[PDB]
Amino acid sequence: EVTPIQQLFLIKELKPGIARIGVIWDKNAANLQRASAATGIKVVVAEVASLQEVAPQFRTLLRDHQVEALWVLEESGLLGQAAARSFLIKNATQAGMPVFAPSETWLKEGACVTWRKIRLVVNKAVAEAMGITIPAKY
Repeated sequence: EVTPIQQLFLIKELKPGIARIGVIWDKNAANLQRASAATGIKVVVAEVASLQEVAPQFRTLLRDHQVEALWVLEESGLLGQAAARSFLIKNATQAGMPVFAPSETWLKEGACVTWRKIRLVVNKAVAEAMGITIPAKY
């Protein structure tokens, strides 16, 4: 597993000058401040407990917090549902925001970047449209 601080530092390298990122978090999953402080990227967490909360909570990340990307950390329950994943990817993409995701299943559906212990995995077509260049050293 790639830890959250390792993930956020990788996001910082892919999106230099990102200032605010939104996390959609499954309230019922098992188990960011040091990550946020170590990177200087504000992390806004919107928690969801069921599918019907995903749309309202996502739209609050955008309306109230002006986030520049979506970050999903795990998929053990609600965020493992196809409907939640498809909603988040489609609406983040419509809003012009890349999605940093926990597995490659997300990338096949249009998320931008995931990771594995650390190697990066990139949906090249999405990263290019989003203006994301993978560092040469990676």
